[PDB]
Amino acid sequence: TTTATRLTGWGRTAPSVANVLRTPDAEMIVKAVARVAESGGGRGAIARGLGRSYGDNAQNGGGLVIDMTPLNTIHSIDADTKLVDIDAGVNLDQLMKAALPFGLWVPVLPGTRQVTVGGAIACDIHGKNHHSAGSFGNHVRSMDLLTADGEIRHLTPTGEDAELFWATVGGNGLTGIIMRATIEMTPTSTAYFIADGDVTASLDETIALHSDGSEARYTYSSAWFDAISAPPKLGRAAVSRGRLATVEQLPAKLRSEPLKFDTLPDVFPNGLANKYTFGPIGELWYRKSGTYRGKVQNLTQFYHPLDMFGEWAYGPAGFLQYQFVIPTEAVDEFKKIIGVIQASGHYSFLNVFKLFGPRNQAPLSFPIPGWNICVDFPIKDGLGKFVSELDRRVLEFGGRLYTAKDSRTTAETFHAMYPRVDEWISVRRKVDPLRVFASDMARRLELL
Ligand SMILES: Cc1cc2nc3c(=O)[nH]c(=O)nc-3n(C[C@H](O)[C@H](O)[C@H](O)COP(=O)(O)OP(=O)(O)OC[C@H]3O[C@@H](n4cnc5c(N)ncnc54)[C@H](O)[C@@H]3O)c2cc1C
Ligand SMILES: O=C(O)c1nc2ccc(C(F)(F)F)cc2nc1NCc1ccc(C(F)(F)F)cc1
Ligand SMILES: C[C@H](CO)OC[C@@H](C)OC[C@@H](C)O
Repeated sequence: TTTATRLTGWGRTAPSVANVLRTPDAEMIVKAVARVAESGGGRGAIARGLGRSYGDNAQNGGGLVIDMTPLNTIHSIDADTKLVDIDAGVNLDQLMKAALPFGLWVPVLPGTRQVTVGGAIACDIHGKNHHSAGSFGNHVRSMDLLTADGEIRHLTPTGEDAELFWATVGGNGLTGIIMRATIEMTPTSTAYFIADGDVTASLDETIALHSDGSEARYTYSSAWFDAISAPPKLGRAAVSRGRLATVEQLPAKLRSEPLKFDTLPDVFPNGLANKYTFGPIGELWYRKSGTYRGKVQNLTQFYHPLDMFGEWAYGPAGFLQYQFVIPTEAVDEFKKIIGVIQASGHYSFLNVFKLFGPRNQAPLSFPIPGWNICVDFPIKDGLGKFVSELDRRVLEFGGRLYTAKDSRTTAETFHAMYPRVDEWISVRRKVDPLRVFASDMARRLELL
């Protein structure tokens, strides 16, 4: 069914009207692309997954949007080769659940499991294990791409079509529609983590902990940090680090089903704050609560600690998500940018801190080794012009923004942040001379 629909990214801003094709028939999808290609110039087409990108990369005002979520077959899982063969519309939660009984683990998980394989590839997503596992694109062994000429090209990371493979990774759907892919999974003997927790008192402590060599001992690592408090409390963090557990590390209670996968506003409607919360006893409690060694945790506990806070309303509309990475060596610059945020009069509570490891060969891939930050600002007067200033500082400090989080940076800024963009554009124009694939983001960021 083709239907005119008003679409936004997860941020609920920059809405646009598109014809949304929603069909489980792959032949039908090929036809829609064949059609647009024969128009000989229109507003093009773009794939859309579960719409978890905050910005405008999965919409196409006055053009076609192809919803890929019906194409959601897991074709095979093989424990011996560790390979999964899945439709692009398969989501990571579905995949995780299907693969666990084989002793296989999704090699890269984002902070939400409601993302499609196509969206994971097109945004080259990263997770808590980036420093040890790279991003999603690193684990794709092949994918089938529906190109503008209406052909399906079988792409591999090292084969004859390697250039197009690596332009599609992180390509935000602008090389064509990923129909199907083979992913190499991580072997695992349990669905649990062994975790170590640390709590730092300041930005300086947070940085030292990430720079002291301890990161090499954990496959998974991420932190919450304070973005509101004045120094020295600015940049103090709760750090969660771990690795997948082996069967013997589990307590007997859980050894029987090692691979099995199994809130607070309902218990405490008054809130969590008491008379002690912000004084010295509170500080002591938080420090001890966030400090531990060898704690066995399931996925929700280790990986989705946002889940227990239920209704606590800070992620829908009226918030601007901002994510950037600063190269590792630029520690002084990084610290400066954190100070700029604190003094801005814009207050973010939901803050992510993570040290990225080595980048991959995708020219538009977001992650580079360095200090990754997410912040979430309430929309209020002055914010648009302030984040523009942030863009300037991110750029001048060698860093970049993430397309999966952006709806408002300029083409000029984006291009300077991605010095391989011309290289990428040359590939896209080779594979899509007629701009059959197009999106609001493509036009805004001049990637069309
Ligand atoms: C709560 C939350 C937490 C998050 N945490 C993280 C995180 O930790 N790390 C991280 O990297 N990201 C994170 N994200 C961002 C998210 O992982 C990406 O935006 C991801 O691309 C969303 O997948 P999707 O299927 O919803 O794709 P959509 O947002 O629907 O589309 C995103 C892009 O993928 C393209 N696309 C989708 N399907 C296909 C296809 N079949 N072929 C070609 N192109 C396609 C679209 O054209 C678009 O350019 C988070 C998002 C949310 C809401
Ligand atoms: O909501 C999001 O967009 C989000 N983005 C993330 C980007 C990177 C990473 C990284 F890999 F680095 F750990 C994690 C991300 N997590 C996201 N959301 C889940 C989430 C956000 C904030 C918090 C915290 F504030 F710390 F409690 C806890 C969980
Ligand atoms: C951001 C990252 C989740 O991938 O870490 C959150 C952990 C440290 O929880 C922090 C608590 C206090 O909110």
